[PDB]
Amino acid sequence: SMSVKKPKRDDSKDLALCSMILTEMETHEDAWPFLLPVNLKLVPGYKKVIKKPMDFSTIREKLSSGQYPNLETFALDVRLVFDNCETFNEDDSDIGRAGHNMRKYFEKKWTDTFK
Ligand SMILES: CNC(=O)c1scc2c1OCCO2
Repeated sequence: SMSVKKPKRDDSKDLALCSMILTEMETHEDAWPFLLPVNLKLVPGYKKVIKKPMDFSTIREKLSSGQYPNLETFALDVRLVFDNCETFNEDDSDIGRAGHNMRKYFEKKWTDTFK
């Protein structure tokens, strides 16, 4: 509360570390369904069903232009990519399995870097 704070955490490397995690995500061989925004003109139902589309290129653009105020907002956008994937794809599908793999890959890098 006012004048009552936990010891200050060094957050100066957070931007660089999220950038590194994102690069690792982008170069994973199962990243291909998440690299670019889903084409809303060529994929029927996607625009109506998925209220908040998200992809790795949009996260990269947001990160590089100072649009993430903190760690949690970056993590929420990464998780949104995989939550969207789960909403639109059967678990028993290549993209469905890609999403599960990429979420596990992210969460391990997230805990190891910041916990
Ligand atoms: C995360 N990606 C997806 O949910 C979907 S839905 C239809 C697609 C596609 O990604 C690749 C191309 O076509």
